[PDB]
Amino acid sequence: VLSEGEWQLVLHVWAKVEADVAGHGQDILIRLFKSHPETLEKFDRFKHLKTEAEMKASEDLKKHGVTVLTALGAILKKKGHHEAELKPLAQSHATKHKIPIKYLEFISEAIIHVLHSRHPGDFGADAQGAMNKALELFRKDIAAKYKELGYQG
Ligand code: HEM
Repeated sequence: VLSEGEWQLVLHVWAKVEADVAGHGQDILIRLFKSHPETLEKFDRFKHLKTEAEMKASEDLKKHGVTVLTALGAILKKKGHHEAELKPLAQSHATKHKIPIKYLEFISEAIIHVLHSRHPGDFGADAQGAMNKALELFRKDIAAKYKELGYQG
């Protein structure tokens, strides 16, 4: 359970993201695919991209980054009261997209790195710890749905 002060730190940096959702979404997906190439393999849509320059040039990748970050932003702004938003995401990522919980840990690491790069003055250690807590809560709650459905592994 995050405290109110931890949520304020999370949402204060998140407000900075929403000024350039698409640029953040590109940096986060590119970092994810570079750091953990097994993740790229889950996207039939993107698995033709073989270089970072090709990734940065893909408008479809940029569109998907906005889809991802729009869904995460709506979850974060519920401050933990996010059951309605996670249900459908857990269900599609477990049963259709086949995304292991561990890859949600990987995209969480990429989100944190990109926020630190783009927003250092609003992403000191207190805010990094709070965002880590928020992303852990996201993963915890998605993992409980995966386990229900027979996908926690
Ligand atoms: C913060 C974490 C994430 C969020 C909020 C998120 C959100 C979404 C949303 C909103 C969609 C479209 C609606 C749906 O299918 O449910 C989607 C699609 C998808 N996601 Fe995620 N996602 C996340 C992490 C990941 C990760 C880590 C992977 C793979 C390693 C992944 C793989 C996919 C795939 C394969 C699709 C379908 C893309 C397509 O072919 O159109 N997602 N995601």
